[PDB]
Amino acid sequence: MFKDGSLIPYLTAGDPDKQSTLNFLLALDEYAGAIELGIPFSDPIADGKTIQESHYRALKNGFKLREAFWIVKEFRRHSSTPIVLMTYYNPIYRAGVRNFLAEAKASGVDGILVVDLPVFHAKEFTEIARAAGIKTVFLAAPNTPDERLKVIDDMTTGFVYLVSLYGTEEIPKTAYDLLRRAKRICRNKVAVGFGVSKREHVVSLLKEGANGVVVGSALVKIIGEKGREATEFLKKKVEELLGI
Repeated sequence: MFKDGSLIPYLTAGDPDKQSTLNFLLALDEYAGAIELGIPFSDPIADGKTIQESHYRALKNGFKLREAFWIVKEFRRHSSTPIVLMTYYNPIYRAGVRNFLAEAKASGVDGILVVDLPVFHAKEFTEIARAAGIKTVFLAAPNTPDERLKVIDDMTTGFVYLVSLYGTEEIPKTAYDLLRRAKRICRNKVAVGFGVSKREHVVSLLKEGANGVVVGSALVKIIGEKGREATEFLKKKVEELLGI
């Protein structure tokens, strides 16, 4: 879904508020090959501590599911950068999958990543996304075996998202292994979310085959520190990571 060598910013919708998220996206768009917008959830047990806390902030501040579409829609008035909505299944499942994706497509979403999509629903789900014109993005962690990476790749229409809960401040060997195994199996492009925080991480991961590199923790951490005034620091952080 994105150019090779892309830096993909990740932000939690509504952290600290929807208008700020929009401000952050617009300020970072010029450096993004694509964007992951996360829907805050009460139990983000698959995320790192930094991102989990941003989910809590957004929910405390009063975030509401559809405020995510407002953010995407408004962003779309100024940009066409690919957008991937990241979310836990619960919210989607409870609101009605079919209506959610149609609405997602309507507001401008290009792809969707369901962090904990139940295998039992995978097939039907991908079929529903395709009919809605929404590309699928599947997640794989270091404990994901080759056999599954292949099954994941064949279902993927957007891009395979490789992650590492290990955190760092260096990218763990287990994370490099996942990337190395995935590039040997996936036909789809792969994006990596290994908790980058230093310019050499970006240079290193792209060099090892990552089609794209997500930057979430580093940006969210700044948002938890600066709140609504995080904007400028977000831009500096991204420039540091791009060597510019």
